[PDB]
Amino acid sequence: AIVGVGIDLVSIPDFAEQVDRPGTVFAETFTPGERRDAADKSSSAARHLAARWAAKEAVIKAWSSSRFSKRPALPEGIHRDIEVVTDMWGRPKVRLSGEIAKHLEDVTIHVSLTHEDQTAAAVAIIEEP
Amino acid sequence: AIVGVGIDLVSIPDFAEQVDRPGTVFAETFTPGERRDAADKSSSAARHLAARWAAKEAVIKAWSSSRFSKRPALPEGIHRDIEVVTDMWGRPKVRLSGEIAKHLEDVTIHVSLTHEDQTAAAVAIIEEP
Amino acid sequence: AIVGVGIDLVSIPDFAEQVDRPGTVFAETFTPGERRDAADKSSSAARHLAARWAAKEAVIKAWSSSRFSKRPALPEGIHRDIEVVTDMWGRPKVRLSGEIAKHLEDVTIHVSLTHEDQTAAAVAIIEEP
Repeated sequence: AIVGVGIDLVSIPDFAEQVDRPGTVFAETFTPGERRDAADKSSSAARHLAARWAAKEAVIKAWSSSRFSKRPALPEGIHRDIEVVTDMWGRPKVRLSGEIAKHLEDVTIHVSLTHEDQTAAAVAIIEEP
Repeated sequence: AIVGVGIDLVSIPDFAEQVDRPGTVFAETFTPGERRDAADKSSSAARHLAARWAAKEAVIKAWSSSRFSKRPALPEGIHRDIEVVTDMWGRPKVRLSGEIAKHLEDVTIHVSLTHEDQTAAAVAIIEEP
Repeated sequence: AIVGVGIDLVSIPDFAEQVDRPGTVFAETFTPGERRDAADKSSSAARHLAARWAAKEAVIKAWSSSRFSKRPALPEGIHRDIEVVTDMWGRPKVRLSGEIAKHLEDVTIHVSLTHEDQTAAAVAIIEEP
């Protein structure tokens, strides 16, 4: 059945203002070059990276809502252990590593992302047989 | 399987303008003090109450889309019988009462909420084994 | 289990600017009269048609994410074969035809739509026993 659900809305202008400020979470998510590019709120980079961020946040929220989260505070490494990339067609793919990959070996994570104008959004559904 | 699905988008400024106007639905949802606070569109209260409203609306829409809804018009008491609160971590919890609680005793309601800038959103999925 | 998931966000002003430009996809979706009406971004027609579009796009994205999509590029006819209408209560209904109807005879498509201010959104979940 369904294990967790998450939805996330991201302001593309707010994201652009934050994404290239030094810090481990964003450095663990995007490259310095990606972050420089996305700091321009009018850019394709800003729009597309904002949707990837929305997707990652939606997955983490779905995980935080699930039985797999034992404490209110997110576990160390979760932003390294959960990544959402897009193929050359814009379609999202979830990649897990570390402890998250270990614990979620037997669940599926569905994700969809979207954006328009100044807003990006994503939904994630974690599910098991 | 899935029983119903709902998504809701809420304008935080529009919400702030409506939330403190006298009426049973909002009075059944939030306290007078909460509604006064949220009438200021720039306030944290407005943003957070708007997301709770989006969540409640998303649950009601999921319910209205389901076999549990017998008529087009919502049943008396549904805004009293369905509430969405957040714990001190911002995580949503669904509380049912009245006839709704009775009829939905054997289904699960998943909900997620989010907000940024002038927009709040939520998704709800009702599901049964 | 879940077969595919899609979320779509639509700018109502951008939609209004595009919807009445001649082209097969929109002509296969809405009538000339509907499209003329919706070209006025301030109109009820624009808001409601934008949400129907968001819903159709969300279904197509859920389909594109599923095993039913064999190639990256959408198949011929998919915009004719997938339609989302609303009843007189604003509630969405999915209608399939052509090859899509044939291949999806044994799956369910859940859809929800919403709008406020300048934004419409929808989510779709395809599911099978």
